[PDB]
Amino acid sequence: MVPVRMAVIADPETAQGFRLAGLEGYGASSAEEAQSLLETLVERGGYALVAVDEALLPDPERAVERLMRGRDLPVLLPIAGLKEAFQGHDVEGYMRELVRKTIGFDIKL
Amino acid sequence: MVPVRMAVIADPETAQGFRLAGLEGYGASSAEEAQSLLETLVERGGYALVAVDEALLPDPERAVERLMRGRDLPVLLPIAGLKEAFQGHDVEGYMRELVRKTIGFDIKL
Amino acid sequence: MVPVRMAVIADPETAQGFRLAGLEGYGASSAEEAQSLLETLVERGGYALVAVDEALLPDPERAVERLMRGRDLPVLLPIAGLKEAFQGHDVEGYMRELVRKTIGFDIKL
Amino acid sequence: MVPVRMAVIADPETAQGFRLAGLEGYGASSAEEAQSLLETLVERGGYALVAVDEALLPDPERAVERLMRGRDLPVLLPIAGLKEAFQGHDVEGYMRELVRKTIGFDIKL
Amino acid sequence: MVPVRMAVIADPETAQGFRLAGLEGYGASSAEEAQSLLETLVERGGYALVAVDEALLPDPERAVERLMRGRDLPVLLPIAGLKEAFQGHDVEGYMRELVRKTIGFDIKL
Amino acid sequence: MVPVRMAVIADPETAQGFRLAGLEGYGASSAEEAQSLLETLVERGGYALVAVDEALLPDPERAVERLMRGRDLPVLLPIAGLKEAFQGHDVEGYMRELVRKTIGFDIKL
Ligand SMILES: [Ca+2]
Ligand SMILES: [Ca+2]
Ligand SMILES: [Ca+2]
Ligand SMILES: [Ca+2]
Repeated sequence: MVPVRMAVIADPETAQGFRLAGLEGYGASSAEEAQSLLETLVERGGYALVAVDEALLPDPERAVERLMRGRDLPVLLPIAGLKEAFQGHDVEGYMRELVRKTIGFDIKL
Repeated sequence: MVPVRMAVIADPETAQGFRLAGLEGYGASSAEEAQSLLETLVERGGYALVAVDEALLPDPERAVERLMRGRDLPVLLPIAGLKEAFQGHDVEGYMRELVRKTIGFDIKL
Repeated sequence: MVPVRMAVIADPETAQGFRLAGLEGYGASSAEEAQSLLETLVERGGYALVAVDEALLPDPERAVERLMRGRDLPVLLPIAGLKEAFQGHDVEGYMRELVRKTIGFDIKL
Repeated sequence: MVPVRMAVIADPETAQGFRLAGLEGYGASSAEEAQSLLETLVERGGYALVAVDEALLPDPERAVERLMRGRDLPVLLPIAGLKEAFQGHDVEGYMRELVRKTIGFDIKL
Repeated sequence: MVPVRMAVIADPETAQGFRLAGLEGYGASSAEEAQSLLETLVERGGYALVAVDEALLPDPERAVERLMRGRDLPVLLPIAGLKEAFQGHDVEGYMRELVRKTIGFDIKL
Repeated sequence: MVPVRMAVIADPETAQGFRLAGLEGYGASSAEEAQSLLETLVERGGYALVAVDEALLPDPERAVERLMRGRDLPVLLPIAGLKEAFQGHDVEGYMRELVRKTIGFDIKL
């Protein structure tokens, strides 16, 4: 059974009070500015709950939408006939070309 | 100049061929296996690119939408009086009741 | 005693409840996402039991078998007369050639 | 692009010879010691190819089938109404008891 | 003072049940498979006792006998006059030629 | 194709000279210091080869026999009726009693 871990986002004064009382408080002074803090926490995904002063989280739904979309992803390339990289003998080569011809990259392998 | 790391998702025999060639090949026998491989690769972190047999990724956009999304989220909680939680002299107790009052679920702090 | 580690896979809001309560819940919205979850999980060897919402696991037998079949395997090459590789002065090259005769894939040793 | 690694499973003396020659040889004196080495190599994870002295491999289809079944089972327990672990505030109690009804087993959480 | 580490080897269903109870159960279905399991545990090192279903250990003296003949060893080469290697300036080359003079093998150092 | 690892066990100053020339020298001043070092190298696991000064190796077949046939074993306990440990209600303690029962030793589990 696991530690439940909770973050609190409030105004910087208030967050310092939270800190001094033994809780995990984070200062934010505007909303957008809170939202970025949230991605960072759902990032470092210790937390079961983030309590946010409501003036700093007026649209809970929209904030959710945005964190999810800050995930840096690799490029994904679908390919027809991967099998045919074994037809010859520079497989690495064949993929370097394959990719280069698809996305225009001399992807730096 | 950072290293470009590429992974390859193909049918299991094809994935074996890539690995024998010194490429990072991973085998999957279906769409949903491919997607779970994507999450593992994302979770791990250093891939600029995943190349996927397109019978296993017919829809890079859908797949991307699940990587950004998949996330289990924290209960995100906008709270109307965090500042009042310094009025008493047990902040930890006040906050525990504030969650319980609110979302019904008692939280384990 | 050694702990017993359990995971619970459920509807996304019930999963958050499990987290708040100190258990190790995971949200999933369909049967797919749920086996995609399983996959991701079952390679993280720690869990002894997995409790899954009946709705997201209409067949606990077949879900097993999918997961068994998901393991990436080295190519297994039985060889007669492995020892012959020491008749000459080139075991690496002997082996690379043996692999190629046998499996067609020219391994990069 | 990565190190291409092969292991060789042979009789102890032969395995010593391969290790002298720069290859990763493991010695086995029975089929089961080889099957155990296969599983260990696989669970370690870095091998594209495993060569095995045929005299050590009674049935290579079977040996794969065992590696596929060798992921080593987290008991799986489909459950009707997980939601209602929030009727009363002992989510854990409920779980250990439910599990005990279902699986006929106590569990140590 | 430090708790005695014990493993249990039993048929897979039972082995699963010992795990749910917090104990270290490992599943096997034959005398040979089980001896393999003894050897992996023995090599792996931390156990003071292994309790084995007798159906899986019908000959436990022969079992000991074997555990202690599965250890992979280096080739052990006694040499006269190892010093004399310091008289002519290519110690590594001297040693290469030595080993080859004694066992036939050109070693890759 | 991997680097071949060799060690050299010789008198302390000869071993220092092996190190100054880039080889893996280990000093021993007695037969029993030499046998310790072999055990330590065997136990690390890499070495294709261990060259030992003959003066430190009174009996090489004894040396090998001690390597195989000497490391400290797990007591090995065949048991009748392990299944019967669940059909109590306290497996952990039913097991404490059953091993004491047998060997005589209230072992520290
Ligand atoms: Ca981003
Ligand atoms: Ca989820
Ligand atoms: Ca796979
Ligand atoms: Ca061995």
